[PDB]
Formats: sequence, structure tokens, C-alpha cells
Amino acid sequence: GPHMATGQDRVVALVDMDCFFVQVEQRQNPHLRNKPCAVVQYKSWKGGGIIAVSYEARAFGVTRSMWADDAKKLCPDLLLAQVRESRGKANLTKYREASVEVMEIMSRFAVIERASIDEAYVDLTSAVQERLQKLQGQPISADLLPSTYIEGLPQGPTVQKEGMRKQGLFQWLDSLQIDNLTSPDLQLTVGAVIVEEMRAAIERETGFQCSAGISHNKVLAKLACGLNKPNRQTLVSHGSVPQLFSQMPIRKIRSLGGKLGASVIEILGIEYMGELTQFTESQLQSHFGEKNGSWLYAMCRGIEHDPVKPRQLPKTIGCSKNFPGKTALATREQVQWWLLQLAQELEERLTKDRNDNDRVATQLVVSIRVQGDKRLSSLRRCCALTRYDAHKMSHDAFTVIKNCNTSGIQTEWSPPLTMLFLCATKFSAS
DNA sequence: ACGGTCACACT
DNA sequence: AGTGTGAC
Ligand SMILES: Nc1ccn([C@H]2C[C@H](O)[C@@H](COP(=O)(O)NP(=O)(O)OP(=O)(O)O)O2)c(=O)n1
Ligand SMILES: [Mg+2]
Ligand SMILES: [Mg+2]
Repeated sequence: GPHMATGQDRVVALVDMDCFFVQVEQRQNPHLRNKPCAVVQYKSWKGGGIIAVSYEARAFGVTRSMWADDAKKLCPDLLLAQVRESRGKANLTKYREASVEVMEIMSRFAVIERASIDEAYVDLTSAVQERLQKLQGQPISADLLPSTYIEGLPQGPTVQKEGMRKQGLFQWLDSLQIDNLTSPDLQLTVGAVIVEEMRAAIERETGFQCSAGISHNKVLAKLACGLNKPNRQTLVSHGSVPQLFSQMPIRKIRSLGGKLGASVIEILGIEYMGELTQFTESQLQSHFGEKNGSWLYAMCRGIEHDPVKPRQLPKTIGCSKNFPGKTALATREQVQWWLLQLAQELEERLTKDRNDNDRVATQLVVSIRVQGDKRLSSLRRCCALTRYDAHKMSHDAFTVIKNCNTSGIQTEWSPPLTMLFLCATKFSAS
């Protein structure tokens, strides 16, 4: 009991933008605002794939990955913003740049880890101690947490959601012992205050609304963030974990969404995260491996040690395009032209990256898929990247994958390529 | 015909 | 260096 480590050492927040691509388009185009809206790419095929959905639109059942034509059936008045197309492919520059706006603001408060284009993890442990020191035996007002939810509260002895939020928050605050600096719950609470400030700054400065989860680790922070979206932040305490995890589907936990989560469910015959507590660390390790087993054992107990990496920028800069079914490239000239298009966009992004971030990519990775292959990549190959030259990069990429072309004629390409991928990696200071 | 990107574990 | 999984 005295020696058991509860994973309450850190205060971690995950801030995730609400329907991010939609918001970027909405900010730029006021007409989209407060309306059922979605962002689509490649309009020609079935109206284009939906990649982002406004909350008004989600009410109609519109979802990501839905074809726009299908979405229209559910929501006749659905408004659509198209992903920019450059050189015959979708260009995500606007959203990347919008992401930078958010990331830079967040970086002001603490070192951040860029988990995705629209979200980043924040370790507020240092910030919290300092803030706790700044306010002395200073009780924390509810006003400082206007958008905060306390998961699991209210409990025990208004049918409006805001009323519920307030009751829960009040129960939490009344419970709090302000005087003790060490208390994890107090630390989470102060962390929540900062997140409120972080989120207000984001909205004021970009016009983008976001949600956040405050907890002692990344997994819990991420899970918490989703609980009260949109435009709200949720504090998941260590104590709330048992009840929260008791009915929490295993797939919900980050990294348990795929095969591992399925095997975990299949092998152990359980549905909920909480049920994982019944197994010894060794038991979990035997089925899912040493690293996974330890992670699962600690995680179902609300404990995770994965640190918030200090990484604001992406480690890689990549361009890729799919050429599905009939559109697969079956000629050498075709492959070369598309490689060139990818290389050109990559070059523009690489050049801007070098100026902005003082770094150069020393390695080029070329990936392709042949028709009928199961795998996302038929082949992956890498060559040195010494110049930010689109022609050289595309020329080099062709050299690397050219032998994949079986056909004797060599003016043709067989099998036709379903996918082309170019990625710049191994960045170095410059 | 569930696209375009990213990170990272395993080998 | 290459492959596969998971995420968003
Ligand atoms: N499969 C996916 C998932 C997300 N994205 C993009 C579009 C999203 O707007 C953006 C952020 O992803 P997301 O946070 O998981 N969902 P989104 O931000 O749109 O809505 P929220 O549920 O977070 O409020 O990345 C994508 O392009 N392809
Ligand atoms: Mg989001
Ligand atoms: Mg996200």
C-alpha cells in the first residue's frame, strides 16, 4: 500500500481540435459556420470522400469516410468544403499551416508532443507546481473552470447538461484540499485551470474551438478529451478510473483499436478495460508479449509511463497518392509523371521546412503498391536525399522502384501501380 | 473505389 | 533497412 505507485506523478493534457478541417474551412468561409458542413477530397468519385464532419452534420448521421453523395442523402442541406487540389492530388497545406497556429500557441504554456495534425499532448507537471506556488492556500474557484467536466461526477445525493456539469464540478471542488501541494487531485485541478487558459488562448487567437482531457497520463488524457466534445474539457482523476473503465470497451483505449485489442478481447474473453485487472502481469505478458503485457497491466489500473515527447514538428514529410482499380498506372511515363508531381510538392514542403525549422532531410523513401497486393505497400525502398530538387528526387525514386516492372517492353508497367509514396526522412540540423 | 499522412514496434 | 500496426 505505502509502496504501491499510483501513476499520479504527472499532470498530462491532450488538446484536440473539434472537427478541425471543418473549422479551418468555416473560419475562412463564414457561410459554412454553424451549419451541417463536411470537408471532402476528390469530388469526382461519388461526390468525394468525407474526411471531416461538423457537429451539426453529425446529428444527421454523417460520418468520416462516407461518400459525399451518400452523406447528401442523410443530410440534403449539407455544406461541403473541398480539400485543395495541387498537381492532380489532394494538398493538405492549409490544414498543416492551421495546425501550426494551434501548436505554436500551445507551446507557449509547456513543451508539447504533436500527436497529430489537430492534437498535441502537454506535460503540465512543472507548470502546475509553479502555479500552485503562485497561489497560496488559495481555494480554486469554479469560475476558473467554466468549461471543465469532472468525470464520474456528480454522484450520490436539474436535468440540463450545464447543471449537471456545475454540480459535478462543485462536488469535486468542495472535496478538494487546497492546502496540500502534493495532492494529485489538486494538481489535476490546477492543470485543468491552465488548460482552460490554453483553450481560451487557442480560440481567441485562431478562432478554432477545441476540447481537452486532463489526467496523469497520455492514454487517460486522450480518453478524457473525447468524453465531453465538443468545446469542452474533461478531468479524469485517478480515482474515477475503476468506474470509468468498468464499462469501457477495450477498443476505446488508444492503441487497442486494432488487432491487439481484438486478440486481448478474444484470448481473455473480456469486453471492458477494467476486467484486465483480474490478470497477473505475467499472464498478460505471456499472451501479448513482455512490453504489451506490462503496459496492459498498468494501463487497466489507470497507470501509464509513456512520456510526453518534446516534439513540435513532424519527424517525416511525406507525399502519397492512390491509383485504385482502373486508374492504376500501367505505363512507365505515367509512373514518372506522378513521381514528379509528388516530388514537386515534397520539394516545396521540404524547402519551406528548411527555412522555418533549420533542418534538412538526408534520406528519401519511395513506397509503391502493385495491383492485387494485400499490403498498403508492395515495396518500400530508400535512397539518399542530397538535394531539394524535385526532378532529381523523382528521377532517383524511379531508379529505386524501376525493377519492380516485370514487363519486357519496359515502355509499359506491369503490374500497374495502385499506390505511390514519397517520404523525406532522417532530418539533420542545418 | 476506406485517401493522405504520421509514429513506431518488430525484425 | 524493410515491414506491419495504429492512429487521425
Ligand atoms: N481518418 C482521418 C481522421 C482525421 N483526419 C483529419 C480530419 C480531421 O479533421 C482532423 C482531425 O482528426 P480528428 O480529431 O480525429 N476528428 P475531428 O478533429 O475532425 O473531430 P473531433 O471529433 O476531434 O472533434 O484530421 C483525416 O484526415 N482522416
Ligand atoms: Mg479533432
Ligand atoms: Mg484528432
